[PDB]
Amino acid sequence: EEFRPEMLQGKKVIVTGASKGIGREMAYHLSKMGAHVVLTARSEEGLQKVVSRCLELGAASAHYIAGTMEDMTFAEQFIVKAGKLMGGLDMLILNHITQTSLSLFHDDIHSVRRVMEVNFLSYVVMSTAALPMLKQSNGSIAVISSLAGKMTQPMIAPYSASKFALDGFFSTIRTELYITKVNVSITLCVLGLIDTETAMKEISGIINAQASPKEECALEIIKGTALRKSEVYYDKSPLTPILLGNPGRKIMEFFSLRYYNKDMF
Amino acid sequence: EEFRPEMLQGKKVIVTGASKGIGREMAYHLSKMGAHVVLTARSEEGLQKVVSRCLELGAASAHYIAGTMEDMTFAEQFIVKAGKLMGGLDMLILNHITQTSLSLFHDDIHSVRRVMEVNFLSYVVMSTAALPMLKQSNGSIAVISSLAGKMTQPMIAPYSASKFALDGFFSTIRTELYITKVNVSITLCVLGLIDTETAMKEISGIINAQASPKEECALEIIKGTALRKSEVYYDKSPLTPILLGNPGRKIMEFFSLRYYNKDMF
Ligand SMILES: NC(=O)c1ccc[n+]([C@@H]2O[C@H](COP(=O)([O-])OP(=O)(O)OC[C@H]3O[C@@H](n4cnc5c(N)ncnc54)[C@H](OP(=O)(O)O)[C@@H]3O)[C@@H](O)[C@H]2O)c1
Ligand SMILES: NC(=O)c1ccc[n+]([C@@H]2O[C@H](COP(=O)([O-])OP(=O)(O)OC[C@H]3O[C@@H](n4cnc5c(N)ncnc54)[C@H](OP(=O)(O)O)[C@@H]3O)[C@@H](O)[C@H]2O)c1
Ligand SMILES: CC(C)(O)c1cccn2c(C3(c4ccc(Cl)cc4)CC3)nnc12
Ligand SMILES: CC(C)(O)c1cccn2c(C3(c4ccc(Cl)cc4)CC3)nnc12
Ligand SMILES: CC(C)(O)c1cccn2c(C3(c4ccc(Cl)cc4)CC3)nnc12
Ligand SMILES: CC(C)(O)c1cccn2c(C3(c4ccc(Cl)cc4)CC3)nnc12
Repeated sequence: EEFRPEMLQGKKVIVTGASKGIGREMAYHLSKMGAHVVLTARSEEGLQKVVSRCLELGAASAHYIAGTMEDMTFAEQFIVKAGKLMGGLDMLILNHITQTSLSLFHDDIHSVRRVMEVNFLSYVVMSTAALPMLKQSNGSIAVISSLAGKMTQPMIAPYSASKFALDGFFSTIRTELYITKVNVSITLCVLGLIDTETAMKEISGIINAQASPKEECALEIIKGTALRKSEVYYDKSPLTPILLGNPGRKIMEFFSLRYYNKDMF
Repeated sequence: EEFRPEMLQGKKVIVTGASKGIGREMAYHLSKMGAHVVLTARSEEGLQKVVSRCLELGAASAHYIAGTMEDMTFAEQFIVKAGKLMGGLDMLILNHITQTSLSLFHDDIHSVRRVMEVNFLSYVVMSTAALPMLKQSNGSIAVISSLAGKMTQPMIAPYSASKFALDGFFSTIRTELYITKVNVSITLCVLGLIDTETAMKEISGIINAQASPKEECALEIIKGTALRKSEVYYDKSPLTPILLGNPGRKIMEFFSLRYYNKDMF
């Protein structure tokens, strides 16, 4: 099956971490496709600015609810509100991350808790809150991850821990939805280094690799999620999906189901 | 190189979750090898019983400090105390897990938080607290994981999330120790189904797979950690380490270091 921008015309989409970077670009692409969009981040001003441009780009409707994903009550309330604002949900885009700087791990335990809370726990809170709505529309979740969520690199231990945690959790949920015959798709988006100002600022003088453009990245996520793919790899090397693909895991995953009591689902 | 039980004679070892299952078996094996051992779990009574048998089995010294790994201050204090009790640390065995039952994920954010806190955060708290001592003895950490920490299955989403998180974190730490020329080894132990009373009581009527013996399991962990292996796979099928090994990840991990400023380490 091939992608059509028509697939997102009139769809009700949530985009977290939408005030800058990849999130803002997804907001923009979704608007040009004519979707109903509800955006979130902490910066009320930044969200206001992107909602304006969204309406201008051709968004069916554009809403925002500012807040921190450090608060689990906020994370779940946000979904309920957004769902009411659009009268449903077709696609949930879990994209925000808490701030992290490249550092050889030393003793920041409070940073590690904040990373797990924002980058991991909030995503499970929101997916659980959005699932009844998504079950109705036969919807989709896009879980934004990284190469650091499939492999390891120095100076990003807490971050890598959170992206790995998302893979572990959402891959279990995906399998669970499939075996219970629930038509809700889960797309884990494995991203390489991207053009975002925050990313580029963070790596400066530490990492030398070339970054991919944020606009193309945002579109590849949307396309992949719309096409209901389990995984999307977006990175400069075409070797990355073959190297990180892990068909061995896929074989083990399929074969292991033979030991489960089918009555459980 | 090949393993000798002499390698653990007089070594100062910490074993978490040592009142039953694999932890108690590791305690026993370590005692028979003549090591100094400090054990922890919540049950003060259970720890007392295993310390008695440890002394009887031939332990150089055997101590215990009861408590919950839900408390991060306890987790950190425990390491400090245990290190003082033995006058050093040669091997840290992170094994405890919070209680989890096989269930298709519904909700229970509070359970997910507890799982991440106990199964993941406490391990990072303890490894950070033990690292100065381990740096001195050119020591080792054994991080106990599962097949569910390398691949996915139904009904164990929070648990799988925590084991995946450990891989993400500790693989970063391992690489960091190597590049900073610090001779501390990290052994991730990927375990299949083990015949613990707790494991067999959870999979009953749900899962039909054969379990491996806990005594052999405990010894394979100790052997692997002593031999300073990055990963130990212990499971009934000899296919498991080939299927879950992911050499592609290993290739990308090595090659990607070419982009880091070597001056950072
Ligand atoms: N850029 C890359 O090179 C790269 C590489 C691989 C993967 N990724 C993944 O791509 C996604 C987007 O990354 P990006 O580089 O575009 O990020 P970015 O420019 O820093 O944007 C992060 C977004 O999250 C929001 N946010 C930050 N803290 C928050 C909090 N406490 N609660 C709620 N929202 C919060 C930010 O807005 P506020 O500050 O206003 O709240 C912002 O809109 C992430 O999931 C990241 O893991 C990025
Ligand atoms: N058994 C298997 O089939 C299997 C398979 C794959 C991997 N594994 C891994 O193997 C390791 C050992 O598992 P097991 O089956 O031997 O477990 P087990 O029999 O349930 O023992 C868990 C241990 O952790 C302690 N513990 C529980 N809650 C705790 C808490 N809040 N704070 C501190 N300690 C706590 C328990 O004692 P208290 O209750 O007295 O605190 C007990 O000593 C785990 O890391 C597990 O992930 C096991
Ligand atoms: C995933 C990949 C390609 O391996 C990767 C490597 C290095 C940096 N990456 C980042 C940023 C980041 C992450 C974590 C922290 Cl602590 C700081 C900044 C720059 C945004 N996102 N992905 C990557
Ligand atoms: C790792 C492996 C082989 O895929 C696996 C499959 C199934 C059960 N496993 C378990 C137990 C467990 C785990 C999580 C919860 Cl919620 C409950 C009970 C039985 C102990 N440990 N590992 C496994
Ligand atoms: C059912 C359970 C416990 O969740 C499970 C998970 C993962 C592996 N399991 C296996 C083995 C296996 C299966 C298929 C292949 Cl191709 C290879 C090896 C190790 C024997 N048996 N049961 C399981
Ligand atoms: C340095 C950084 C950002 O952490 C990083 C992490 C992971 C992959 N990276 C790559 C690519 C690559 C490298 C080696 C091979 Cl064999 C294949 C593909 C994708 C181009 N370039 N930089 C990185």
